[PDB]
Amino acid sequence: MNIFEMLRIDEGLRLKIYKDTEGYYTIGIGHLLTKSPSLNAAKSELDKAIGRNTNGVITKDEAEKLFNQDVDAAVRGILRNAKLKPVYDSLDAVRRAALINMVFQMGETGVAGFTNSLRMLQQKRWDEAAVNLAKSRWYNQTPERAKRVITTFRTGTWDAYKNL
Repeated sequence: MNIFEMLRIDEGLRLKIYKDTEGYYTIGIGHLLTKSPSLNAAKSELDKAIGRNTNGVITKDEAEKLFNQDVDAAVRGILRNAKLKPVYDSLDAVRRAALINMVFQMGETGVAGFTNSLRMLQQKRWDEAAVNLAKSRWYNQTPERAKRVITTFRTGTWDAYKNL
């Protein structure tokens, strides 16, 4: 298993504009288009994103190309971020995939706000950190995905996804 397969499991794949769990306009593999309520603003962002008149629909290939960029951007974001970089550097390869997953979902800023959890991860206090991460709107809003990510941090294995 790898970060790509992992995220593809967590976000799914949709070829037509859709609303995400928060109610925002998304397409492909969890690619947020706009926080705006206008389908029209969404379609416009979409065309800009893809470079063609999509009319709200894209191909598998287009979805994947957006996905590749988003993963790259997630990694680069962590590498550039002063709160995140040190945690990332401290982690083994599987747990690193777990932090990338959070960042892809909630953004750099968002994850950087989990101060206490970040410190615990850094110190390798797995159980403690799993308990702290669960005390969040994140866990409350998307408990199934949050549990898979948390398990990955707790165990350092891909067990939670081997199921799926």
